[PDB]
Amino acid sequence: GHQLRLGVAGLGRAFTLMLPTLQQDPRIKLVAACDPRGSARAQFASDFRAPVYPDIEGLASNPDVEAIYIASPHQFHAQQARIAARHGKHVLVEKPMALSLGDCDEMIQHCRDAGVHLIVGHCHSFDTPYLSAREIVQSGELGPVRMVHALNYTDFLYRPRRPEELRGGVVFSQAAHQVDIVRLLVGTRVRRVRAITGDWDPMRPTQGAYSALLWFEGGAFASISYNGYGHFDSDEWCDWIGEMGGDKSPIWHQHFGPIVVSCERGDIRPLPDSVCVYADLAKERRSLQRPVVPRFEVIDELYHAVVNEIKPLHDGVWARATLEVCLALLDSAGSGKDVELP
Amino acid sequence: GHQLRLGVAGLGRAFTLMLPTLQQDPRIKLVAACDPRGSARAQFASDFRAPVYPDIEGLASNPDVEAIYIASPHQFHAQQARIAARHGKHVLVEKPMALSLGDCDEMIQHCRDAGVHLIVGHCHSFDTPYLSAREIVQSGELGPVRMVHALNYTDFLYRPRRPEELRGVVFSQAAHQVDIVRLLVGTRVRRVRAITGDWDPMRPTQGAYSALLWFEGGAFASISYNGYGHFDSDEWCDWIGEMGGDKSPPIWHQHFGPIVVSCERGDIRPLPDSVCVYADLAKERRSLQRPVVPRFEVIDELYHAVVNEIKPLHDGVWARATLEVCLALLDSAGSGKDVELP
Repeated sequence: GHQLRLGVAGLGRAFTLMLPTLQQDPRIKLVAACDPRGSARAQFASDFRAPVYPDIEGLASNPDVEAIYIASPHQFHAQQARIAARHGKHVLVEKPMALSLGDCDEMIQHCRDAGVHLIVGHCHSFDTPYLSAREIVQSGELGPVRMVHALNYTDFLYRPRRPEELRGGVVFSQAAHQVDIVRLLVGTRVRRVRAITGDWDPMRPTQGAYSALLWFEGGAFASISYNGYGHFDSDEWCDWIGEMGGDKSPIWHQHFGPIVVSCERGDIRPLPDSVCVYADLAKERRSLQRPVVPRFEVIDELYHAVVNEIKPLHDGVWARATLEVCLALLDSAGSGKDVELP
Repeated sequence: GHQLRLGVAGLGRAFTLMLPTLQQDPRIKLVAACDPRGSARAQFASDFRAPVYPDIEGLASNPDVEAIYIASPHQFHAQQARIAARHGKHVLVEKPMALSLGDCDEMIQHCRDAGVHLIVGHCHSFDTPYLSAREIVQSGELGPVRMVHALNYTDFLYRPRRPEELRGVVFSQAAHQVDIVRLLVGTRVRRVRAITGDWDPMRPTQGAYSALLWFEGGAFASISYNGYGHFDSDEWCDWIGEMGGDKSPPIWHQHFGPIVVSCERGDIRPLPDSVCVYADLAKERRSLQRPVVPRFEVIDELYHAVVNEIKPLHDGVWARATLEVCLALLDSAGSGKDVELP
């Protein structure tokens, strides 16, 4: 009702990254969890004094639950969503939505049939610096976007796996964030993608880096780069604030690396603690407000979806489009060809 | 001999940018100039008490001249080189060498026939931070290069034209960038794919681009450039300018924007005042020595070419290869297709 009664499916990393949000936002009440391993069930039931269950069917059958946060691994998203929706519970799914586009269509459809909302999980595109810059672009103040430059040098490939674990892989975890932000900011449709991947650690044999070109409806283009072999660290170019808002010399907004938005009449630079605008007149650090609850913008989007029926932006149709770009990206780097999108 | 007796053809901007170098390097003696405009002839003859001439044929006919610095506009490079070489004078040509590849072949040939050196002019790839990082790559210390990321946000499109200027980001700006990536990666460019932007109707040229570059051996590079002068990337080079000046109230090395070199075992970041190395063990700011003479590395390359017969790196064969990439770049952005390079 006033307080949103929320179930959590899958008590892993995604969940522990989200947990400070769920604890601190007074709109949220955590009522019920499920997870296959009892060690974790015993752990949630302890801390929250709340019914835990082996599976989704247990969690969705509880009538106190209003919505479920699906934080399990992706091969399980489509199945878990279908179930939640069957039992009429709204769905916030961590990224990526799913593995395949068919999976996504099924998800969007099952959620329509139940008349419940489908919002895709935490995504860096929810972060308010980017939300703020989207507003500048919409306001027309600087004309349309013509070019976007995005890069991010992380150590994602060599982060110790956490106890809660449960099993996100540069293109499916990291590229989704990036693509998502560029889509948010430009605000038109991706028409063509061309990408190169790098894979140069034999010990750790995955695609740990890429560079890509992205073509947009209306003539803007974007260049996106990512490296996760953890040498150079691009936070240095974001006022030394971390992905989760901490200081790296009272925390700040979440962000996902240096991004420069080139519009007709100026450049926009989103920071965790401001938005820099470079224009024909002057150059400005436009102030932002310290977030009182981390990732509150995810909860706003859910809370206004459920309580006030306001269409959420990061919906299933949206999340799906990102997946498409990520698939196209991976396909382009795999063949040696451009990929055109419908 | 001991002191290199140098002629200058074309007393424009290229020349005035080079002038502090030529005055201050004790190896260099300025003996003679030519230029079509008397106002400039009168000006050089005054300051340097030296014979000036209407054209190249005047300058090259003077037997005191050992070598000529060709700083005229490019449509004049090939004809001027042929002339200097006919009269057996070595040739330092400002960038771009020429506008055509046929022009370049003629130039390389005319200089071979005369048995004189052909070095291409000031190019940012001569700058010692980049030279120093090339050495790290050669030393094998970090394995081969796997990825290069290069960007540069300038105001090149809206720089007042200077008095001297004998009055365009691909042949001036992209050459610098391509050149550095070629220096650092150290193999051959095999494929290029590029997008240009052109979004100011007042100033209708290609003022920005992003490109992918494929290399022999599997490294890839991403290069971005924007010259509509809003954001200023010097912010990401310790606030030092292109010509080594400080831009945040004794100068430093020349440079051409943020560059990150990704090798197998670590990242290399050339700065105007150091080279940062990020490796598996630690991360280091490796110190460099202040330049006592700006662009001394250009003079080293010339002086050791003429006096001691040491093969120069930025030779005619080399400069030419860059042009190829620049042509490929422009071609790719013009059609919508990859360009493969012999």
